Amino acid sequence: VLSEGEWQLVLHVWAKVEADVAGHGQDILIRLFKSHPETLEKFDRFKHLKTEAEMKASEDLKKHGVTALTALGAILKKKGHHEAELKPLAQSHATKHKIPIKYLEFYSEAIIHVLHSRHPGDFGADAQGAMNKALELFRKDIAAKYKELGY
Ligand code: HEM
Ligand SMILES: O=N[O-]
Ligand SMILES: O=N[O-]
Repeated sequence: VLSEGEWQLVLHVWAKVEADVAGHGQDILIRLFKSHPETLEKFDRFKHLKTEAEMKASEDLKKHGVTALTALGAILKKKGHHEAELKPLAQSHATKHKIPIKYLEFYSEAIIHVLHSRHPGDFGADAQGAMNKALELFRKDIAAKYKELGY
């Protein structure tokens, strides 16, 4: 149920991310990993990383950050009409990576943190409202896919 004004806010925020997708993606994964160390353990690709310095130094962590946020940007730009884009992420995250929905909530929290940290006094309360709505929609739709699959 996001309004057009709300989707406009979400995509105006996302334009901030797009100016440095690798920077934002890295910061988000690092915030996630250090706030909820159980999440790192889901990444066989990254679980050798122990310290924040090692995470910050990982070029491959940046690369994956780009992959993840590129998908999210594509989803957001569909303005809720994201059945096709969301299906493959639902399947992979439920059944292959085995990511609890709770972890997607932590991922959403990390995005909001990173946006405030990178854009202090430039991430408006209206835009925080709208981004929350957009992420909540994404989680709701993914979660239904997980339920279907017994997850
Ligand atoms: C905004 C939410 C998320 C988006 C948009 C996203 C997107 C993606 C994309 C596009 C891929 C590569 C294609 C795929 O395997 O489906 C991927 C891989 C993966 N994601 Fe996510 N993801 C999200 C959340 C999470 C969370 C919260 C976790 C774990 C706590 C996670 C764990 C993984 C893992 C393990 C892989 C495979 C990485 C590899 O070994 O190469 N994802 N994700
Ligand atoms: O960065 N999550 O795939
Ligand atoms: O990372 N959540 O504050």
